[PDB]
Amino acid sequence: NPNYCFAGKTSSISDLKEVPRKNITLIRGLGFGEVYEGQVPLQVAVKTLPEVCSEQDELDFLMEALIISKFNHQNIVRCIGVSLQSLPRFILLELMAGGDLKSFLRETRPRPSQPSSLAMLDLLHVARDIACGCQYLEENHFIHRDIAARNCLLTCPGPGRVAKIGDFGMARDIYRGGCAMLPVKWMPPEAFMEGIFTSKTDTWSFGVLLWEIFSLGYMPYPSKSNQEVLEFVTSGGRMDPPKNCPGPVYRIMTQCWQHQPEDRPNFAIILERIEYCTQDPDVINTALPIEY
Ligand SMILES: C[C@H]1Oc2nc(cnc2N)-c2c(nc3ccc(C#N)cn23)CN(C)C(=O)c2ccc(F)cc21
Repeated sequence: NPNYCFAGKTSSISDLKEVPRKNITLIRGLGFGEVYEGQVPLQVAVKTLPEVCSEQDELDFLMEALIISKFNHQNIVRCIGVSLQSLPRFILLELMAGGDLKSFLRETRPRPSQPSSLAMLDLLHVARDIACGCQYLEENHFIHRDIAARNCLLTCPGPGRVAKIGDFGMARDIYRGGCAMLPVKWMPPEAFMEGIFTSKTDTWSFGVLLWEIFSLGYMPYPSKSNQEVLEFVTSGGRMDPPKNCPGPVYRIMTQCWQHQPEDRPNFAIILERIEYCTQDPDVINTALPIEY
């Protein structure tokens, strides 16, 4: 059985908390492999491994389980346990009732019917939450490689919501595919060119996430294909501010997208800047666009 190392500690499949299959009930589907809402009463999301899979899919599934179980931070989704001794195999995650962040932003956009559905402070709180998770990964020398709204989750739809990093599939793949599947629109120049990844890789991606958040869920680089973005970014091109985006917030984005990784902020600095934005009345009193 494959070993996993995080923060200098080794873990094995033996370390995963096996939950007896009889204690687990599926309730409804949520969305390779399926995801279900479930009960163990503790409410969970259940990732399943198709019984029709390759041995590599099996190892991938096991590794995903090891990776998430070894994290310990409030802004990374918890693993309640696994059910690997019955088929189909389950990974049991903290149930994030708010769903993924991208879908949330698109669905919760202010509208004439829901004029005050979201405010700048809601977005800054989401940004801070994920930056805190990223800081934890950084200080533990784990490179996420795919920081993007689709990979973040919310505890609940409502005001007290907390955002967390919820998917680690890219990092799992790299720990051990094709060009058309790479998250090019979230990657820095040295990443897709030399295949060099460092903590500053995640800083660049966080910048793109920030744009996703303040655009309220738009796809980055509107109207641009992957190759067009690659050439755009490699030549110094950067996204414009999202609609109504406060200058101080856009400025964090543009610092995250510095060409030289040494010139980009670490997450401690990003968190400090997000904090200062949240204090600034001119930032948080800015109205988000109302989509007609
Ligand atoms: C593996 C899956 O984990 C989870 N999904 C939801 C909630 N909690 C999870 N631990 C979750 C998702 N959508 C909804 C809708 C309603 C409710 C409730 N109640 C929960 N969810 C997102 N999703 C389908 C996903 O696969 C998805 C997308 C991104 C990600 F990072 C993780 C996940």
